[PDB]
Amino acid sequence: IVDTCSLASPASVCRTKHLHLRCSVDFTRRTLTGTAALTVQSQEDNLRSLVLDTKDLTIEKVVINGQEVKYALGERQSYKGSPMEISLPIALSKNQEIVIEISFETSPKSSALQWLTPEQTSGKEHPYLFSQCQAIHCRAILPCQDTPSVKLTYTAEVSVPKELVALMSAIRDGETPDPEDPSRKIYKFIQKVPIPCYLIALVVGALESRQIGPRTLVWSEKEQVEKSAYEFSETESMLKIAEDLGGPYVWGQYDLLVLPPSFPYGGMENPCLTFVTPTLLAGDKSLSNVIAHEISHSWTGNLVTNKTWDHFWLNEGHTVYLERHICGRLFGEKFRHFNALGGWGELQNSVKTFGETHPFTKLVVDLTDIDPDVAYSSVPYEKGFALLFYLEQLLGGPEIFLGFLKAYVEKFSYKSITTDDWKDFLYSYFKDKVDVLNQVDWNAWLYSPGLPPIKPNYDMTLTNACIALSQRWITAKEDDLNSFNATDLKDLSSHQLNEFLAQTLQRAPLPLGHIKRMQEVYNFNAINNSEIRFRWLRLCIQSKWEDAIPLALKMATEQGRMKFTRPLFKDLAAFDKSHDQAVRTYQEHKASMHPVTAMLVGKDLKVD
Ligand SMILES: O=C(O)C1CCN(CCOc2ccc3[nH]ccc3c2)CC1
Ligand SMILES: [Yb+3]
Ligand SMILES: [Zn+2]
Repeated sequence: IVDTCSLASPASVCRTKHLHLRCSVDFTRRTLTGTAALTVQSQEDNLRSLVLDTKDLTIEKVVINGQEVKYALGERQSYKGSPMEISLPIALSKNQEIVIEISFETSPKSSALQWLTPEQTSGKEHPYLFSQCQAIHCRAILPCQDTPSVKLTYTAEVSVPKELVALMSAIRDGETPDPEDPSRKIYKFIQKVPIPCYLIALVVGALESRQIGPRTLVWSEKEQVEKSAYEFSETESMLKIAEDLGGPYVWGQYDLLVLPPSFPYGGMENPCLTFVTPTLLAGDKSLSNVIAHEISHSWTGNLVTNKTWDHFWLNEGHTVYLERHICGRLFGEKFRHFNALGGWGELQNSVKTFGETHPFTKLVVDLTDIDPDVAYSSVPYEKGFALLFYLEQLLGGPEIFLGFLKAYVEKFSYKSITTDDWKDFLYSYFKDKVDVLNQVDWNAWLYSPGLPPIKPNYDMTLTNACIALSQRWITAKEDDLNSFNATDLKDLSSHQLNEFLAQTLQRAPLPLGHIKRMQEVYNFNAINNSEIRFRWLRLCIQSKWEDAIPLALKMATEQGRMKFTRPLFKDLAAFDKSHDQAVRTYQEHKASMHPVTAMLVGKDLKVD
């Protein structure tokens, strides 16, 4: 089984066992410079060369056995970067290991990295750097077999200006002054658990920490520490539930890092150090499902890993399934059903947007010649979850299916697997229920586009009030608008308010007068909850409310979570009155945006 996103030698040829990274972070040049020493095991007899992924990397030299060796960089292959073939000085027998030390430098335009000026930070005095390797950006940091089919341990020494702090997806292993430069510090790191290289992460900035649990510190700039400690105070209780469901947490520490606003995702499950968007800081812990999600990846994703990106649903579907169980344990089974039903709504939205026959609406996708960043959507999350929730209901309930989940994590821990491996184990675990399993339309679920062939059963208790209010608004005529008022919202949680808006957004546009009334009576303009504000602004823009233009533009640009920034820009571009402003704002902000976000927004806008 071939990873069509990687140009490196496959796991069947050789396997990286370990990376020792020794580098220096240069904020003046916006480069990372150093050596990556790869311990590689031959899987073949008489192995004489091998190939590594690179992207925008400057290679100085490659050293084996203390001597320089021949290598060559192939022609760049778009988003895949350039393959690097290395000639081994002596042929290797099967299972023989050697160390290959590559001296390299990154480009300032590394798609893995965002370099922030002091003014793009909270403190305004120091610069800031962060990485994001998933799916295939590790190659834009260092030469590697950039495929999740290979797992390696790592150690790193990172030299940074002494007033700044380095963190990695690893256990902190001490700090010292840089022996070769008084103005610099070296931070050391150890990751003892084998990981796919997409989980390598690095932050450098003016970071402070606060403890919030027996194995959790929150890290951020000083201005955000207090708020973050409170927002994420459920972390330990969630880790406890996660361990009950998934087995031992094997990674030692579970720290959180709250990034600056340009961070492109809700979170990223970097082992030992989850990265999260500051757009989670609602002030009431209401967006903590994102933390439950990142915690869950400690089992589904980081222990059991997708062998190629075609099988990404394995990572995300199971993680959302565990995420919803954590939240269901904390807040009740009716709440789990409410979230599950909301997720089905998001799947409807994704399918409608792509088109019901689009290949990216397939559960298992074929990424040959497709940039994974372009293919990325809610489909693998929600169609994946829908499959598992359907299977749960078919096979006798949540207690039974959780038994399978834990056994699946156990079976495939430290490994990389395909959808077939998963299905084979499902059939093994439930061998006494194979007749029921054979009733599943596997070909439809796994390989067909569109909505799943069957929708699960959802408890409606919490959803009813949201649908009822949304329907009141949708069917209202002008002479009904007077009946609405602030008391409509009195018994709705923030989650229900969000769902009301999601329900209403699906029927957008509404009449402009309706939207004006909704602001008049509910004052959604005052809500800072990022999810609620996002849906409200989309509703306003799609319903042609000019007053909403500056609000939408401000939210699109003052944070950069792609979930929010991409649809806000797209809506603003689709609205005749804001179209020119949207394009102009993008052009102006482009240079200081995250490189992946810049790329996708440009594509969305048909710009450049
Ligand atoms: O799921 C999470 O925890 C979030 C969202 C997804 N994340 C980064 C997404 O990047 C990827 C990774 C893998 C992918 N396969 C296809 C598209 C694609 C995009 C990390 C944080
Ligand atoms: Yb009427
Ligand atoms: Zn995830």
